[PDB]
Amino acid sequence: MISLIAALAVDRVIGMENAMPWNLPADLAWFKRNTLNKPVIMGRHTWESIGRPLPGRKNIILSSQPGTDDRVTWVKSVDEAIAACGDVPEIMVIGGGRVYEQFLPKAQKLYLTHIDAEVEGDTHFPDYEPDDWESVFSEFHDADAQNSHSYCFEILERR
Ligand SMILES: NC(=O)c1ccc[n+]([C@@H]2O[C@H](COP(=O)([O-])OP(=O)(O)OC[C@H]3O[C@@H](n4cnc5c(N)ncnc54)[C@H](OP(=O)(O)O)[C@@H]3O)[C@@H](O)[C@H]2O)c1
Ligand SMILES: Nc1nc(=O)c2nc(CNc3ccc(C(=O)N[C@@H](CCC(=O)O)C(=O)O)cc3)cnc2[nH]1
Ligand SMILES: [Mn+2]
Ligand SMILES: [Mn+2]
Ligand SMILES: [Mn+2]
Repeated sequence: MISLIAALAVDRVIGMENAMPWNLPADLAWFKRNTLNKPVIMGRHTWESIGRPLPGRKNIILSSQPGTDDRVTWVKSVDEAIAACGDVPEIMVIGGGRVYEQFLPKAQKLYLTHIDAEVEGDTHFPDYEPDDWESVFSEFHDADAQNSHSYCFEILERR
């Protein structure tokens, strides 16, 4: 099973200048809980944005060019990325925009954080078709002293 996990600001913005400009510790904690002990697939730009391997997860990087760091696994196609995960229950695709586009048709589950923040960005989450997806979990949180925007955790499963 393939799942996508992402945090979206208004208008599906996910990034600007290879960064995420907001800071929502509660959402990073949600990301860690839902990815720990699973393989994570990311594109090369997202690998450069994170800047280090994510501990406790098999890190698989898509790039058309040879890898430059043996602490992670480098693959050259979507099919190779999936195969490199082995026989696991759930593969987590962690972006970015181009990678989400390619895996969305293959995904059964979406873990989405909707952030009430207006962000100029240059990268968006794919338009998906709402009729294809059932919301099975949602949890709203107001802003607090640690998290400066309100946010909604949602899990959707392909119908
Ligand atoms: N809010 C969120 O949840 C979230 C999550 C993740 C990322 N982001 C943001 O998203 C932005 C990065 O997204 P992006 O769309 O620019 O880049 P990306 O999807 O992270 O990476 C694209 C790169 O991945 C490689 N790639 C993708 N598909 C491939 C394929 N089928 N075969 C081989 N290589 C492939 C290519 O690398 P080569 O050029 O080396 O071939 C391509 O240039 C950043 O702003 C980041 O902060 C946000
Ligand atoms: N919901 C969501 N939020 C995100 O921030 C997110 N980020 C990415 C890609 N970028 C990043 C950037 C940093 C870390 C990171 O530092 N993670 C630590 C945080 C642990 C914690 O804060 O409790 C980790 O171990 O996962 C992860 C992914 C992909 N999907 C996402 N999905
Ligand atoms: Mn092929
Ligand atoms: Mn197999
Ligand atoms: Mn806000």
